[PDB]
Amino acid sequence: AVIQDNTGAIIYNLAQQDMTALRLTFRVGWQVANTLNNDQPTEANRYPAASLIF
Amino acid sequence: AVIQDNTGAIIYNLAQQDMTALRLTFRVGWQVANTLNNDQPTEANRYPAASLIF
Repeated sequence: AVIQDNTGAIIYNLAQQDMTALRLTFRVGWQVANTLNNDQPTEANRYPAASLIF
Repeated sequence: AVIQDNTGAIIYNLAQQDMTALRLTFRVGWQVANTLNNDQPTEANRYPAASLIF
């Protein structure tokens, strides 16, 4: 492999420079389901949680 | 792999150009380890070899 920085210039070449590297990956996502309700129907004013702040 | 000129230009691409390469490596080092013999103790004046020059 070869590694590049954001300019597209090469910055390491694992084969020509006698280096090894490890690659990791993971796929996820999340959602909250704050459905319409008889208590507080105006959705902008509901949340299923609260916080303590200073 | 890819092979680079030291300026950062790609010279060869092994996969795209249907080429194979072989890499040889070796790791080594050496030391003279001259001993304190009973004669000529002054280390700066002592060496276990001599040369002919012109």
